[PDB]
Amino acid sequence: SPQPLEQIKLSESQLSGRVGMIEMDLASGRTLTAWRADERFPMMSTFKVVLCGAVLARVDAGDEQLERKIHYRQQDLVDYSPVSEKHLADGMTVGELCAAAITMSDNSAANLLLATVGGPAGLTAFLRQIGDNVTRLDRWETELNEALPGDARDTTTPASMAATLRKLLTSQRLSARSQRQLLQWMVDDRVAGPLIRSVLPAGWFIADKTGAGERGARGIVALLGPNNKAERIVVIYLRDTPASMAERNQQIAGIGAALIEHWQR
Ligand SMILES: OC[C@H]1O[C@H](O[C@H]2[C@H](O)[C@@H](O)[C@H](OCCCCCCC3CCCCC3)O[C@@H]2CO)[C@H](O)[C@@H](O)[C@@H]1O
Ligand SMILES: OC[C@H]1O[C@H](O[C@H]2[C@H](O)[C@@H](O)[C@H](OCCCCCCC3CCCCC3)O[C@@H]2CO)[C@H](O)[C@@H](O)[C@@H]1O
Ligand SMILES: *[B]([O])([O])[C]([C]N1[C]=C(C([O])=O)N=N1)[N]C(=O)[C]C1=[C][C]=[C]S1
Repeated sequence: SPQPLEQIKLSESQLSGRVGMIEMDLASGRTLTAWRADERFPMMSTFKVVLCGAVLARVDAGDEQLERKIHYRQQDLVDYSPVSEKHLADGMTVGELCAAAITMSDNSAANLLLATVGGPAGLTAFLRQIGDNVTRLDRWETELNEALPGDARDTTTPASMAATLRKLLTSQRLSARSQRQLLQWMVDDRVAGPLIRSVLPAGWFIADKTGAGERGARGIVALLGPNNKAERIVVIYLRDTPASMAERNQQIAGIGAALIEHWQR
């Protein structure tokens, strides 16, 4: 594989869309590779990690409990609710909701959680509280996936998202236990985690949250490193490409391959 930046460029050339990419050391925040890192991209379901960061902050403050059981109605459900559609009788705990939202990308779980933090506005306020002055959520699932050209709603930048994830996972804004919980939810991703592991060389750690939307929008926020360590945050977003889902996935993987082959930078 070519160097990371060369492969990123190739992926744009082949997709006819924009790619946005950060690679950042988790422990220090060193930026290693940056491409369109200050340009806006739809977050799609990647927002679910930030959402559960806000939830965990409420837990730490004593305003929320992961044990608390939430009951909801069938008319509350939106498209793609693999876990939440199964618990209409009995409800789900706040922690189960976060697990469903992160590990299965359950849309209704995310919306229920989003209400508890004050909606898109409340999550955006949380982002401002932790010093992210760029990322914004405006809409609920599933409208937030619309990815209209030129629309700043429901967007982040690769740099902002990487910084935000580092802040949530390592900065002690969250309690140790909450940091540990957020990481474990990413480790437990069932949408892409197992597939990613099956194509990674032995020894490479992965934790992730994926997203997909309209107009080609696709993305992943991930922790990756050799010796079975979460060494780096890697954020990759694609937008405005007409390519198949399969080819988008291949291109994201090709960027991954480039990182793996040229890791010591
Ligand atoms: O196996 C050996 C080969 O491994 C890589 O090839 C990669 C390629 O770079 C990537 O484009 C493709 O993607 C295949 C698609 C896999 C999709 C899984 C990852 C997705 C899942 C959903 C979220 C984003 C990531 O895999 C091949 C190997 O199989 C190297 O590029 C190549 O030089 C090397 O000789
Ligand atoms: O020398 C490095 C490695 O080169 C190859 O590994 C290939 C692997 O066979 C292929 O399956 C993968 O595809 C890439 C799969 C990447 C999935 C991770 C996706 C990223 C996306 C962004 C967030 C982090 C995860 O590339 C690597 C590197 O060429 C060899 O197969 C392997 O024996 C060797 O250790
Ligand atoms: B998310 O990206 O907001 C959500 C669910 N989803 C899909 C994936 C994936 O494929 O990796 N991860 N999480 N996306 C949707 O529900 C897609 C929709 C776009 C318009 C209506 S639904």
